[PDB]
Amino acid sequence: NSMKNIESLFDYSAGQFEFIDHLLTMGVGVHFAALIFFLVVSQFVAPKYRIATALSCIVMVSAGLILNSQAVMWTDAYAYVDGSYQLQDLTFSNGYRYVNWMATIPCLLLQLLIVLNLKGKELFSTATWLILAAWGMIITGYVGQLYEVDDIAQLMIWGAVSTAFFVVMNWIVGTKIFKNRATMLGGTDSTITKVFWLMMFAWTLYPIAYLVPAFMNNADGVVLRQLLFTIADISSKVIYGLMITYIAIQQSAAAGYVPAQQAL
Ligand SMILES: CCCCCCCC/C=C\CCCCCCCC(=O)OC[C@H](O)CO
Ligand SMILES: CCCCCCCC/C=C\CCCCCCCC(=O)OC[C@H](O)CO
Ligand SMILES: *C\C=C(C)/C=C/C=C(C)/C=C/C1=C(C)CCCC1(C)C
Ligand SMILES: CCCCCCCC/C=C\CCCCCCCC(=O)O
Ligand SMILES: CCCCCCCC/C=C\CCCCCCCC(=O)O
Ligand SMILES: CCCCCCCC/C=C\CCCCCCCC(=O)O
Repeated sequence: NSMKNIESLFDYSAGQFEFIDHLLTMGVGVHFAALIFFLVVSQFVAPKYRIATALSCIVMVSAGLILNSQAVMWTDAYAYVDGSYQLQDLTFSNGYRYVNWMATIPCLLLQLLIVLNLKGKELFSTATWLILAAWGMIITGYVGQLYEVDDIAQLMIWGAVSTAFFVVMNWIVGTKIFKNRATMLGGTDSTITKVFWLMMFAWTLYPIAYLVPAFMNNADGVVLRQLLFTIADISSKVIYGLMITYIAIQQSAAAGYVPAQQAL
């Protein structure tokens, strides 16, 4: 996997190499800082919605561990030699992020469906189609990036296939949001629409990073990709979870849960 990603193709200046290392370790801290937040405010969420804030804690730790894993893989694979960081070992690859997504994306979708107040047959039904569409998306994406060095045309046709799953997934999500937002309490029918558009923007950065190999094949493409992943991660995982949490509490208060009312 290491040799199949463009990170292995280049030497990095100390500035590039440390910028990337600082992006990843910063991502670690941010996710684990938010984890503590998500842990604390759980007591202010009615039992109905408490699972939602719990799923954020799962996403936070899942992301934080992969980012910490990549931060160390990054420093193990390169040594500063003759004024540049040069690959020493094949211990770094992006495929671990795609593992981070296989695991976190189901949690991210499920917390959305919970605050939409879906239940029973529909919740289980909608979650199954969304998770399968999502996995098809990630899986065809993982296959394609195995070729980002050797066969760009394969990266492209696997991206096209992956994008079909993405579009179908978004249509299901958007359709459920707009048909069930009338059930949301505390005015959260207005906030959930902003969440959907937040999702649309943040999730679309990943395919943009995915394509960096095809239009910026150089050490600055590598830096740019990690910068895009960092913005996307922070937006699709942290900010998203915060808003999901805010909707969970607001609906808990509107439903008579007192710890939510006092907290607000
Ligand atoms: C390369 C493979 C082909 C690529 C071609 C891409 C086509 C782009 C079309 C739509 C964007 C998909 C996002 C769907 C946005 C949400 C849809 C939605 O929510 O529908 C509203 C609902 O009908 C109200 O009740
Ligand atoms: C490095 C840190 C970055 C990681 C993020 C830092 C943690 C929280 C930041 C902003 C929260 C604002 C968004 C949350 C809005 C609703 C939360 C809420 O209602 O909290 C109830 C009250 O605070 C309980 O006492
Ligand atoms: C960390 C949370 C999320 C939701 C990550 C989301 C990732 C995607 C939406 C990835 C999408 C891709 C597409 C549409 C086609 C290129 C392959 C990717 C898997 C990067
Ligand atoms: C970088 C994060 C550092 C934050 C300060 C460290 C102190 C430990 C963190 C949180 C304290 C526990 C929060 C409990 C919430 C109050 C619940 C209540 O009012 O009953
Ligand atoms: C635990 C992860 C496995 C999940 C299985 C169920 C979801 C799979 C969804 C669609 C997978 C499409 C894969 C395309 C086949 C080509 C991959 C290959 O060449 O090995
Ligand atoms: C990620 C979304 C999918 C991107 C859509 C792109 C559709 C394919 C467009 C034209 C394919 C042309 C392939 C020729 C390039 C291969 C050889 C080369 O790059 O030098």
